[PDB]
Formats: sequence, structure tokens, C-alpha cells
Amino acid sequence: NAGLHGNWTLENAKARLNQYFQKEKIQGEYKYTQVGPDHNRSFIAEMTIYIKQLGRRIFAREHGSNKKLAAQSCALSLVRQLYHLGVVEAYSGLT
RNA sequence: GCGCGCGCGC
RNA sequence: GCGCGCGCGC
Repeated sequence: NAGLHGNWTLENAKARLNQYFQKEKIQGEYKYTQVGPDHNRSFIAEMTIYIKQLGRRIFAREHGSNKKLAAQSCALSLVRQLYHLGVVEAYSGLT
């Protein structure tokens, strides 16, 4: 499954996104939305970034049971999009 | 190796 | 805070 998407996963996606941000001298911000009531809260994270290489912006919107997971999934979608658009290489590290 | 910073885990 | 792994710069 990650095999279809350049071996980008929840555990390596944020690092690779931040490295893209650094190389491009941009900064993306996670925008969070509360889901469920206060005693059963989970999160939407979303982010929009302009990609110089493509001349267009991309977007991700993901749910997680906590803020950390919501942000990791958001970065995962973003990074997998960049992979399939050829902006970003397949993951080369270890698994 | 230093400066700035990031990831995963505990 | 600690461990391991990285990035940009010099």
C-alpha cells in the first residue's frame, strides 16, 4: 500500500515535507478543526501549499484521533501527492 | 565540526 | 530531557 506511493508512510512523511519546505524556503501551517464534543475530540488537519515546480497549489485534509495523527496524515497525503507528480522521489531510507 | 532547524521513539 | 536518524547553511 505504501508500496504504491513511493514508500511514504505516516512515520517518514513529516520529515520529508519539512525538508521540501526548507529547500523551497516556504513554510506551511497545519490548520486544525475540532471534531466530536470535548469529551470525545478528534481532529481535522488541512494544509495548502503552492508548488513552484508545477505552478499550482496542492491541498490535503485528513482526520486523526489526536492532533499529531491528523497532522501526520495530512503531511502523508501531501508528500504522496508530490511523489506521484514527480516533485519528490520515492523514499530511500530504511523500513 | 559549528550555526539554525526537523523526524521517529522512549 | 535522552537515543537513533536527517535537512539547509558555513
